[PDB]
Amino acid sequence: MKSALVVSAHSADFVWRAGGAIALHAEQGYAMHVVCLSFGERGESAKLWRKGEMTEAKVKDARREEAMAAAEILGASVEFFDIGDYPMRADKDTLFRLADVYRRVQPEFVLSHSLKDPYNYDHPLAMHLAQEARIIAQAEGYKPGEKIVGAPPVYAFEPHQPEQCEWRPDTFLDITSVWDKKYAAIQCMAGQEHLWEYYTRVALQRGVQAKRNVGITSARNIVYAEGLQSVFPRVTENLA
Amino acid sequence: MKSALVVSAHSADFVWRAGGAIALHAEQGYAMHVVCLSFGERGESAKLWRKGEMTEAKVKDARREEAMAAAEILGASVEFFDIGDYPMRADKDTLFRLADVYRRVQPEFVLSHSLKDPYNYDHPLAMHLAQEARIIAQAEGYKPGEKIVGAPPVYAFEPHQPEQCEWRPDTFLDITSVWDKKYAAIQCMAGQEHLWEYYTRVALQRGVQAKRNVGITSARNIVYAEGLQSVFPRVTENLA
Amino acid sequence: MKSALVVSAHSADFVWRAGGAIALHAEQGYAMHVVCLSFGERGESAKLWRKGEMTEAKVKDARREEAMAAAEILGASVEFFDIGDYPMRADKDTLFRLADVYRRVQPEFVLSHSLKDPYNYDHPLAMHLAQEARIIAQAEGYKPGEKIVGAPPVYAFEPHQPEQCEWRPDTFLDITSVWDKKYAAIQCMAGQEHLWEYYTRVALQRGVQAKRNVGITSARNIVYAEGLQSVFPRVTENLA
Amino acid sequence: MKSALVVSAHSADFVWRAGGAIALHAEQGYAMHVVCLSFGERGESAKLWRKGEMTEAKVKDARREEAMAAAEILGASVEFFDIGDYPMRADKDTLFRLADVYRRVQPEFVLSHSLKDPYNYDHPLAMHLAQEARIIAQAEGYKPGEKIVGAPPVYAFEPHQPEQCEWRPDTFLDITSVWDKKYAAIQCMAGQEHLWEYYTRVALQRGVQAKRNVGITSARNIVYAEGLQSVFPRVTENLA
Amino acid sequence: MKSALVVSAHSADFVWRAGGAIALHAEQGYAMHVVCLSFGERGESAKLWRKGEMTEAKVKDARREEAMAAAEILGASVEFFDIGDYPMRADKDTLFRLADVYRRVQPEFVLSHSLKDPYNYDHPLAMHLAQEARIIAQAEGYKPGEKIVGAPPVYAFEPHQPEQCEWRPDTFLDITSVWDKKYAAIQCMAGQEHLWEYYTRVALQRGVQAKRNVGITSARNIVYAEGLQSVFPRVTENLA
Amino acid sequence: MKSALVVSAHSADFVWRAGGAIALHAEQGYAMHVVCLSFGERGESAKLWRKGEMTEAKVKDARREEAMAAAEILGASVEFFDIGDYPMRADKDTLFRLADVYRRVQPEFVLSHSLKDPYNYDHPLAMHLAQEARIIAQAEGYKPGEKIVGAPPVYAFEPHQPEQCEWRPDTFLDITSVWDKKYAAIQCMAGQEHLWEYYTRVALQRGVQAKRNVGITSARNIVYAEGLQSVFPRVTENLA
Ligand SMILES: [Zn+2]
Ligand SMILES: [Zn+2]
Ligand SMILES: [Zn+2]
Ligand SMILES: [Zn+2]
Ligand SMILES: [Zn+2]
Ligand SMILES: [Zn+2]
Repeated sequence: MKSALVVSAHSADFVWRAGGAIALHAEQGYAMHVVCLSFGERGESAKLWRKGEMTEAKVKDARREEAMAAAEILGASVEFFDIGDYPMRADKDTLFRLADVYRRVQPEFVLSHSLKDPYNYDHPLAMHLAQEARIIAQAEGYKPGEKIVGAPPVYAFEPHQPEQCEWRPDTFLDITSVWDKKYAAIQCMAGQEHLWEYYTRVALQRGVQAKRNVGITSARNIVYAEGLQSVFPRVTENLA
Repeated sequence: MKSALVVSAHSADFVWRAGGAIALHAEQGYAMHVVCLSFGERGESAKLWRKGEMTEAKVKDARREEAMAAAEILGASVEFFDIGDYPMRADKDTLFRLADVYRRVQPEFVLSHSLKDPYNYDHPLAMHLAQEARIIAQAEGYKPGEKIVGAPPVYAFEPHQPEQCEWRPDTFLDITSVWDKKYAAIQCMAGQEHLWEYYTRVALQRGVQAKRNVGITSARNIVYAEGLQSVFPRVTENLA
Repeated sequence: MKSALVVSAHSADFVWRAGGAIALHAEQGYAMHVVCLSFGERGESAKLWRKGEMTEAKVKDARREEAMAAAEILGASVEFFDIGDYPMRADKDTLFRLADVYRRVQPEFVLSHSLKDPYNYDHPLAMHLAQEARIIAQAEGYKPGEKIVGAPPVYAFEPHQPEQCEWRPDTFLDITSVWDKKYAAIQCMAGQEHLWEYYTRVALQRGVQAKRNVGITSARNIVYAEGLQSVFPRVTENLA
Repeated sequence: MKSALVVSAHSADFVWRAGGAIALHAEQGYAMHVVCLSFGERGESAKLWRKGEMTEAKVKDARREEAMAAAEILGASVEFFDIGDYPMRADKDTLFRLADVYRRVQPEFVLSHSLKDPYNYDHPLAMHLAQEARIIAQAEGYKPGEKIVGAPPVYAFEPHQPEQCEWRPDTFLDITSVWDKKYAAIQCMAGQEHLWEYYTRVALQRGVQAKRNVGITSARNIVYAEGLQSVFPRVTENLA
Repeated sequence: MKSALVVSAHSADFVWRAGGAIALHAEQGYAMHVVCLSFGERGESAKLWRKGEMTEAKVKDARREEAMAAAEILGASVEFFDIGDYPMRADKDTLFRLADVYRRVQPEFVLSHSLKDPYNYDHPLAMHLAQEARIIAQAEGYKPGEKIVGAPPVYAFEPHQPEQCEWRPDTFLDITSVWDKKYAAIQCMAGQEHLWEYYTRVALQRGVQAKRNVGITSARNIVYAEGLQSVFPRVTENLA
Repeated sequence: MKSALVVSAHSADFVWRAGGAIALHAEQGYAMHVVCLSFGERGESAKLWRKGEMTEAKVKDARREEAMAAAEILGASVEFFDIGDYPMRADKDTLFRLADVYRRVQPEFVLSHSLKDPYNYDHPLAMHLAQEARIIAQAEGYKPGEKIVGAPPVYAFEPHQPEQCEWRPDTFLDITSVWDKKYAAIQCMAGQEHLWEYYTRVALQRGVQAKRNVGITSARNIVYAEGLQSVFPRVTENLA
């Protein structure tokens, strides 16, 4: 089956930043798989920590259930490496774990975080894991005999503060046809209504910009979009 | 009819740098049109100037005939603004001339030079003309009532010294199926065999790199490629 | 009196991009002055051109009245160089005209466009005029005997597509206290409701980002902000 | 009390690069705290190693006494993590140590090294520690119940070879009023007279440049300055 | 004796990327030394892994023999750290191992990989090791009493995809006089004829570009060149 | 004879920024030629404008005499295009004038201003003239029959605020042996003692940095240096 991979540093990230891309490609017949490296239990769970008698285990449970609910709505499978956030740290074993996901999923493309992020050190680490694991999975000397990975395009989805991250979308994905799914997944992020609104505005802004880049008087109905920054040059037979 | 536009600073440039793209899209049913802003009569015609009793008029004639022969082979139409090279200079009238080409051709995409070039000031000027004329042609206040231009992608094709020009190909066009046409067009560039060889090596190098970026063990037969740098973000519904 | 200057390529630009900054500093006792180099009569007036029997003179009249109405609401004075858009072109005389505005206004700071803009060549030209005129006005050899200009900070306000323009806000101006004025000025931009909504979303997005950069749990009520990119290093006695 | 933090890779760095900023803010009522991650015992102590029978313990003692003397003169407190230089290496525990300093000091701003430095790998590591520890200290899941850190601005002070480090000062701090203190602290750096002279020239050069950026004919008496590069966008209500 | 150092991530890299530089300086009386950090046994040995009953030990043996044969042809000595590729990882001990090579060889210059490489994470690690070990070897506190290293220039030799690596050659080394040696060394890379051809084309392309940068009508016979990117500013008494 | 060229936007610039390079190469047997495009009569002559009854003609006379005196001391010839400063503007004729200087001088290298300068628009214009005129002079179609120019290296000498200009010295010229000449030339810049001191400090700072880049314990006596940024890749047979 056609497949693709999302590598999310914290469990909520794939929902804010990749929900549209996931739902859209699922409807195109893709087996979308999400790896959440951590749950954002320490640094992306303020509401929970403000309740009494909170624990990391309790936070992880709440985050896990939200992610599974969102994944179901979007049409993706999801797994949890649970390696911890703030700080997130990985070793060779994390890397090989992720390379094995690549070997199993054989994704056509990969979505992860920007390589710079002055607001969150965990985010670029996730993308570095995603990229290096991809290359390990290409090596005929890694678990010899296994089917190797090819060269799936890798993209950074939109960070919270794109210019501060030196991130530029060179690719707009029109997610207008699946906005309802992305927003329903967004609503699984309990207690984070301000972010619901923020990422709604993001999709609308990128929607207008995407429309501008196909011609402002075009009849195409581009209302919601996700911006992506490509890691690799694309290969094509047509320049339109 | 489907159409596209190449803006060449000097008459030979579209052959070295865009021959593949022209021949490839022509076979896809595109009316490919080339504008040569000048003939490279002063700065790209050393062999001719080394003959006796040479004149700019004589050089232009030789360059014009070569370009027309190459265009015929590639399957493009070509016109000559004849505004002079070394130095190439343009005014509002040049700009409007080019905007009118846009309005007539209604291209789906545009190819021109890199925006930096420490070896040739004429080259970025050509691309600035191409880009600004494109925007003029978008304006409903420019020749009101005429059909406006949309937002065709613009690409810089490969300069002679790409790294010195700070140029990076983010797009590889597989021109393997039309290499014979590009090379036959190249052979119209009389007396420039060293450049024939140089741009053959360029296509082979980009071919290997393009192949690497689809997976080195892929069965795709990518032997010759042209590298392009995109000016604008592309809009799509699929990330593969 | 304390004063400051906005240099707008087209008459509507200072409203979308600087309305907050204008209204905010006016309330601080600044004589805010706006120069509109053109009216955007050819490239920023599509609605008007779609009416019958439209002329540039008629478009300019409509644009002029809108700008004057917006300026009144924001608390700024405004003048119109009327040098034409799409393409906007300037000569030494335009430059000296603007240098004379500097000499008269003696602004404490200047707002204008980003220095790159792949969607609009007029915009960077406006900022280059603003910057060079500022330097001319510094010269004791320019109209000797006149009081020279000092070194007012210069900022680029937010372009429509900030990342494509390689623009990063290094400064957020909290305009929460004057949002009603900016929005009322925005409503003077007749027939452009989609842009009303776009720049409302911009202010809300920058508002959230500005809040993030003072501490997400801070009691400061930062709801609407404008992002600016500084041209020059600032000089201070305190780093908080 | 108002407070601020300096993170110095080696014990002498805060004296050369931040002495002015420390003395200046101390006089403004700031409790200035300095963390020296190491003493520069192996790579910034050549004079000592040229004496006979030298040891790292002896070097550290000499460096510690100098730093304490300088801190006293500048009006700062100082602590020593003693994690070793050339190479400096940190782990999660170093990170948490520093996050605890943040939680205790609650600094209004942070000064540390440039993020690139081809002459000293320890320097960017110090700044990465400073930045990541700051973010850990923001997390309500890190030592839950403790008062979290907000968003204090972070600045890179001037490296020895600023252009090679790709460092640009976007902020000049006028330290004219405390130059005598900075220079007295500098003189605690025993045997390093060439560096005394170098960083005197640095302050004078930045002084002239800062003066240029407030207007060369301004009456402001800016003689000595420190240049800083900001990590985050600042938030303000005034653009002068 | 005059000496210089090449730090190669995988055993084959110094042959493709530095063979010319090695052979050329050897003929100038340099003791050229190569450190191969790994053999590229897992990620640069596909042909071998496609044979039956292959092992990492067997791959390393084959790679070692090739490297020794190439080194002999080029006129260099070579040693093998054998720390493993895909992923290559280093610790303080690797670093000190390399610093000791510096102390022993006292190289006049160093060649290693580009600092970015989206196709191979091992490559920048090698260059970071090379650079940091160089600085450790400068420290009078590292193995006190030993002769320290000065400031040998460091260069990144050409990566497979230079623009994707953001690599620009600021230095061309004319290797025309030793091309036969480089190519004979290249032929030791058994079964990799496509790469023989690729790096032949690279040398020819850089040859043409180097010739262009000394004057296209110069009598200098520059046919084969290697491109290098310098890490540090060079110091000279002549600007020709 | 060996020769080289300096293109100075204003008459004083070659003294502050290139005096060392001029004196040093003159002693190596170079015929050093300086073109001053203007006298800096309007924007670099404040002291004169503060006297009574000043005129541009009077300022130009004073500037001309200073430049001629400095040139004599440094060992260069100098000519004055007198095209005006603040604003400096050039046309095709200026360009051809400069190309003719190239054809006559046949320089081995060229020194001019940085390509960015937010403090002075005239400076980059001078460098653009220098670069484009160089290329015109290469063209066998420009004044056919004349001896063409080859590919002399072009360098930007140090601007007043290097980091704000995004300028990095990749080349340090040791001018220790001619500092007395540069300083004597500097003293011809009547009434500008603050700049005498500034550019003395610049040379001392670059001197220390150049020394650092040959090894801090080297016996080389590098006290005064000029920093240069190269436009083109250099071609060499040795990497030390
Ligand atoms: Zn996250
Ligand atoms: Zn050309
Ligand atoms: Zn506009
Ligand atoms: Zn240090
Ligand atoms: Zn390798
Ligand atoms: Zn000047």
